[PDB]
Amino acid sequence: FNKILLRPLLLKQKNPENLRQLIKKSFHRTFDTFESLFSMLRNDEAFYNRPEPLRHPHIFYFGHTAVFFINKLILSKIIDTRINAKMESIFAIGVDEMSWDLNDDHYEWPSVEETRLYRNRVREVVDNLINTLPLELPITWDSPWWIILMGIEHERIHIETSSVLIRQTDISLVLPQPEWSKCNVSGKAPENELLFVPGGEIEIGKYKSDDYYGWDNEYGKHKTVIPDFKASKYLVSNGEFMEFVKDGGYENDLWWEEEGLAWRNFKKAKHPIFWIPFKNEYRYRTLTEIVDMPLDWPVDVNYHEAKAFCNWLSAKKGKPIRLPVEDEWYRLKEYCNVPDVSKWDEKAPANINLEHYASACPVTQFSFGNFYDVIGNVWQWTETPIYPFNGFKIHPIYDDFSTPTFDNRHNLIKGGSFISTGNEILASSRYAFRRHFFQHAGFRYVESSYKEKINSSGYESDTQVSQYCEFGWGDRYFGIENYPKRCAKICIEVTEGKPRKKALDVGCAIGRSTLELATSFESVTGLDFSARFIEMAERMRKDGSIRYTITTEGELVEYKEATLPKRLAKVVDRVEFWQADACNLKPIFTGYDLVFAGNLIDRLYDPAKFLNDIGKRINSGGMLILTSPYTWLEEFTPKQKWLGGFKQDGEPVKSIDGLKSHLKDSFKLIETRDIEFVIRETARKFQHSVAQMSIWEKIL
Amino acid sequence: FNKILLRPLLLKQKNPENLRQLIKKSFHRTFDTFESLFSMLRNDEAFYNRPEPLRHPHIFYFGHTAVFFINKLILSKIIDTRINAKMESIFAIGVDEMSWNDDHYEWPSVEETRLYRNRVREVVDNLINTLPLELPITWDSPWWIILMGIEHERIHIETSSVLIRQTDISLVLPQPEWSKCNVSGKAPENELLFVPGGEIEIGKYKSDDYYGWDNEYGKHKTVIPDFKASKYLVSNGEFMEFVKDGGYENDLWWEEEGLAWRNFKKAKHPIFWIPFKNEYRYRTLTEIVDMPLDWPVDVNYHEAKAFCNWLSAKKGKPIRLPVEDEWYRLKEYCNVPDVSKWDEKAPANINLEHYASACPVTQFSFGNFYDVIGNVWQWTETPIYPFNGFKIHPIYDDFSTPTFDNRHNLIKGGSFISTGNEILASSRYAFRRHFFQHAGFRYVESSYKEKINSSGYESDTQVSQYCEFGWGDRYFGIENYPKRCAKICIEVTEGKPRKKALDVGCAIGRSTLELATSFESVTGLDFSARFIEMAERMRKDGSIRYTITTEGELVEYKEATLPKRLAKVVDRVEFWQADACNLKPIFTGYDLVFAGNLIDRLYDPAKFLNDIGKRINSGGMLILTSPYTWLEEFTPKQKWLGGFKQDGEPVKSIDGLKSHLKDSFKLIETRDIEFVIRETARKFQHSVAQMSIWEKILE
Ligand SMILES: N[C@@H](Cc1c[nH]c[nH+]1)C(=O)O
Ligand SMILES: N[C@@H](Cc1c[nH]c[nH+]1)C(=O)O
Ligand SMILES: [Co+2]
Ligand SMILES: [Co+2]
Repeated sequence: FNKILLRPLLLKQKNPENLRQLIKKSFHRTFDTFESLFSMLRNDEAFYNRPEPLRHPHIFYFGHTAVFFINKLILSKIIDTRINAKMESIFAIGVDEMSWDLNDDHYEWPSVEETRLYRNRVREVVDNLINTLPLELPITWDSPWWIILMGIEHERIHIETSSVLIRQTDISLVLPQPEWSKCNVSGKAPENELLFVPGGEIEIGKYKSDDYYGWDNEYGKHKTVIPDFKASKYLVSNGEFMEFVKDGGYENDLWWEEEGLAWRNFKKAKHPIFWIPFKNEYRYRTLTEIVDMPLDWPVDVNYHEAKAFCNWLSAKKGKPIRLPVEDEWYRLKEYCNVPDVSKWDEKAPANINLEHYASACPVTQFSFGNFYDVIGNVWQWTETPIYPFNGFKIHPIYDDFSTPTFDNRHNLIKGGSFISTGNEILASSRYAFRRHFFQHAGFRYVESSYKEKINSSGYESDTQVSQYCEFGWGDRYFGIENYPKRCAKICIEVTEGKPRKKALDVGCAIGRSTLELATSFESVTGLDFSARFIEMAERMRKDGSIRYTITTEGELVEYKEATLPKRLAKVVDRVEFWQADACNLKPIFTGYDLVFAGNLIDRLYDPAKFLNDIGKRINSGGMLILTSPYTWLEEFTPKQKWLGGFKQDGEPVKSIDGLKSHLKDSFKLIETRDIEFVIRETARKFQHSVAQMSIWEKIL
Repeated sequence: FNKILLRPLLLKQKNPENLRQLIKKSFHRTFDTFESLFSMLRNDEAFYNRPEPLRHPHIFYFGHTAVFFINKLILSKIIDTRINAKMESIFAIGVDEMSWNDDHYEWPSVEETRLYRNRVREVVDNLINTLPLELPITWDSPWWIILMGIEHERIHIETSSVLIRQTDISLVLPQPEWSKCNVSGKAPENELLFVPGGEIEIGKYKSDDYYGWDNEYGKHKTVIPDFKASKYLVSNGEFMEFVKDGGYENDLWWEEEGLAWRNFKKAKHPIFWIPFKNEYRYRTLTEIVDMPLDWPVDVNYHEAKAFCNWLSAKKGKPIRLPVEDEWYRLKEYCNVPDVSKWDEKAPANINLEHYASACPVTQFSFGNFYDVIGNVWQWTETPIYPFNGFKIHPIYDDFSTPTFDNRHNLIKGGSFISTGNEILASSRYAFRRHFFQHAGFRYVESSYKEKINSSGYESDTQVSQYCEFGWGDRYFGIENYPKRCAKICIEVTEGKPRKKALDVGCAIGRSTLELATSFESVTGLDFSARFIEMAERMRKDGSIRYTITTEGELVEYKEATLPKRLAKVVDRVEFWQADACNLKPIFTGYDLVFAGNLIDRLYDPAKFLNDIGKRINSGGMLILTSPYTWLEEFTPKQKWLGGFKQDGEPVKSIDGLKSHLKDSFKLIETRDIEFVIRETARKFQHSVAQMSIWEKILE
């Protein structure tokens, strides 16, 4: 009962008032646990120590978890009065961004007693909210209870991450507390071995209507197939890692990847971060105690050290050994039939959720099938940088919880440690760290031929690429249907009963019309002057999805993911994208039954030359289709080379009349059509234009 | 005889096929007359003489009136086949801009041009026979283009006869078809006769009978007082006193424009006076004869104006040239009959129905006056201008708009050779003040000071867009934005004081004038001096004119006239240039301050919200609209009100407004308001502004 309340709450309870008391007790117990964590600091002066250079002092996180409640309840408009706006700014945002290179004090921290009194006032506000706020089932993302739970599961994250910081604090500044006792059993390190793990269909990703609270990075759908592989029986113990250290592992550059080698030489690292050099031997550092080395406990390493061990072990065993991917750990868990939190008894079946120890335990204590410590004890590093599943959607109250970590620099860790609580002990939760950062994290190694495919990280934010991604793959504005798609549908319309072997899409941009044309034309080529546009158009064709940000106001953005629909995914093999200047096309681009050029002719420096060159490249009786708003400007075209918008012989020359004039000898005008299109700039500013489509047929 | 066919055709005929034959005869007769004019050139070589340095040689206008038909029939898609595109470009456009192009280069041969005109004649003759005729004739009818080509040629019949009259006497040949008047005597003494004032109302309705150019349509009303006009036109003999008194030698009589022209041409005598020993001889179209002292004199405006200034000094009275309204008043007072009421012979020396020259000023009487119409054109002091309701014809959109430059003064009455549309009362012709025509002048005595507005059309891209934004049409069905915002301001101020209001970022002031309908005093402020000038111009003059882009350099001529309900509240409005971030302290004590689409265009919007609060009365309303397009082009990121993250949470713009306006204002409501800004005929900005309505704390 003392630590069982730290398990994540099942939210689909039969009674709403029974769920109220569970959330009330889940909040106070989490608040109590975090405040009890700092009782391991010797005195109030130790709150202002910075144990990890890449993080704040303890005092910041002491108030940060309470301030986080107020800032989210104010932003969600659940409450309207702040408790202390001064403190709520100073404890606002933590620090990531640690390239292992640095804040220099210059912070005026409140006193420890000041922060204690503030935290107590946050507790009554939330307690009053839990008492007075209506509870409507089921709990949705819009429900105010989601924000309260967000503060709870965020505080539980800081329970673990501050315990690492305490474990990194000078031993003279910490005080052992019986509420945070260590494991007292340790012995000989067992001999690890590689055991068989079967492959199969991996299917992870949380649906929107699943039961527990979850962060945004948990939701989506991800499927892949991994082969049969081998995983180590135990986590890598201190003793197993001791062989690597005694074989000059930190001295031999052959084992260290280029990033880890750079980190190792900067830190001048010679041994794991919680190994204390003692004469010719090594001692071990728990949260608040220095004890003799427990050789059968797991080792604590960042990614670089664990990877260096795997490269060293590969040379000894003569076999390719590496860290697992996230999918391989999920396969291992399912193969071992690890039970979810909802099926646990009075005690957790792993060293987890603070239900057994406030430190690691022997790697031989908790078994799961043929394996040990599949969950619990310490985190297990992976080689998969955290990434959003297909269907990922941010929560509006914390839109940047995970999206800044989608940078191919935060490697996923699985299993959870002895102190991982709440959301962290769910199977669907996904936590990641910079590959140099230290936690209660070790590693299990695998032997696998599986080569995981990593995609481009982050979201594209170049304003020009963002707009045209939205223009071809975004939503409809003012009820105007998709312009690249509508144009392509008209191309398919006016070519019924006509040849459809080859088609060319000049000015294809992000290639929506190109893929739409490929549904009826056997070979379609997309050309655009922008190498950036072609890169995104090819990425959508290969990967089947693109990610980008569109502006709402100023620097604020919305995160968008455009996924290729099933009907367009079939025809990706009929599409090619190339960078090309429409006024000097390579001779290889010829023999087309249809050439489409959308919003292009009024953007070319010599549109007459393009019309003269593209005619020689269309088959007899082929179709040339042009759309343009006729925005003639000296920015793109010299006035002498405009097709319209000027007076000659005292009569106005309209652009459509100039098009007949340049296409008189070789083309015939079928029809003209007016087509609206909308290009989004911000959430409130758009371009709304009426382009003219002109449909031409080649003279036989 | 057959000269009646040159009268303008009444288009509301009983039968459509009777109008066809009238137009058929009107075309051939006009085509015949223009070609008969150049028989007064002695040989083909004279076609390449340039009599007037500000115009082309005769050969150009010889083929121009035929090329005009083809170019208009091609542009209006009435025909699709050109006769000679090479010549249709050489004879395409004449030249104006003749302030005191195509030099001495190779023109087509005279025989080449003859054969071309003949092929043009059968194309038009074919069209007149085969085109369907639907009554009534409209601007969209193909018969309007044919009438346009006919009436354009009649203009060149008169203007080319001037050029012939300016041609060296050795290169012209008198023709019996163009005989002069042979009667002349002593000049009578002119006198000023009474002309009554009253209500002047001119302007052609769209559904009126005759063919007319664009500058004839619209409505113009004014009131002029009683005045006096000279009984006769100024004769050579009357003008001779001015010339013998050193008129061309005395600078006191010449206005600045005319003095500069006279020194440039070294003018010592009228243009058609030939100095012979100590006397002067006279030049008709093709003959040099003794001075007909009782014929009217041929002068430009500068010479006519200098005569009036000289006569003002002699008589001790303010004598000037009439304004166009005054000539129309003299015409109505003398009961001059319209062309539709004429008998077999015109009641004036006009329409080539009497002479190919001027005649004595004592010949044609109209009431107590002579030559109210006919004989020679009569100069005015009115630069030509479009009436309210002026609309161009798409086939010839620049026929008159380039003359709306305050430099082309109107001339009225017509001359002996004015034909067709020129002899209608509603027709309006104008020339640059230095230009020479068969034009004389009557003088007047009047204290009436005519008001002249700003000429031309505004073409600066920004001023055009915001003129269209405040005073143009609706696009995508979106209601006028400055007007809608002002109406909402009135809405949310019901039961509140309405003494003084301020419109910051007023642009062309549509919202400012709209606010004046319920606010006793409205002040409009804007950073752009160009905008404030146009806003004040709309307030004083009641109308503004600007061009909006269709494609490239092509434009659309727009006229925004102040509506009747806003003209009443004009006296309550002030327009001043001002920087909203550093306002002068005199702008204060407002019951409403409205700022449309401004805060995200200011360098320091927070400072503006702090300054403007001090200047609103207790319980007054502050209303802001903005799309929140925050950009470092206008505002440093540090001074944004929204669109940024702080303390790890997003700050939306409306929440930043509440934060800055917390101490002094209360948010009443917010509304989304769409607006459209036109860039071209096909490109627009379509945005959704948020209107935030704030009320100041009572204490
Ligand atoms: N991206 C942040 C999310 C976070 C905020 N607080 C705790 N965790 C991180 O990895 O640390
Ligand atoms: N604005 C021109 C109109 C015109 C063309 N041709 C004859 N007239 C002019 O006054 O001369
Ligand atoms: Co945090
Ligand atoms: Co002309």
